[PDB]
Amino acid sequence: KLPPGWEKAMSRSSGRVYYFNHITNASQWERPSGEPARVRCSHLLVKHSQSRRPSSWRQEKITRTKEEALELINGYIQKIKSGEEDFESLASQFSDCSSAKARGDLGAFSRGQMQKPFEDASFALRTGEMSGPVFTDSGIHIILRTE
Ligand SMILES: Cc1noc(C)c1CO
Repeated sequence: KLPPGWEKAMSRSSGRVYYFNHITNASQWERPSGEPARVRCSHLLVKHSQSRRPSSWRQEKITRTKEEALELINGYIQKIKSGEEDFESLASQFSDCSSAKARGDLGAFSRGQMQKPFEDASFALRTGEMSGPVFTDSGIHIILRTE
């Protein structure tokens, strides 16, 4: 009925239908319409104390909980979607990845090279589309597919 990984859902506050992708954790009101060898993505990573390496250029010892990191991620998603902030601006300032200095850009990549939840979300995103929170051993990501 719908593109890969989409399902209908119902808003608990408005009762209106919306669409949720269980691979990207994206959600949207409008019905989704609709794979390449390679995709190009940017990301904003928020690490937590159970990240594989709980350190980054922002903090020598990263101590925030997983729950706290998800709250930060959710707040960045809100500001990106409202247009108060740009994805790139937030990634440059607050991503716990070395790619922050490149506005979050990771370049292009194939299947097999990235951690699996990140890879699957990246390839299920359409060009220009942004993920919801994506969980990996590194932490929690917001992913933007650019190509
Ligand atoms: C937008 C934006 N994203 O990253 C940087 C750096 C800028 C400019 O303020």
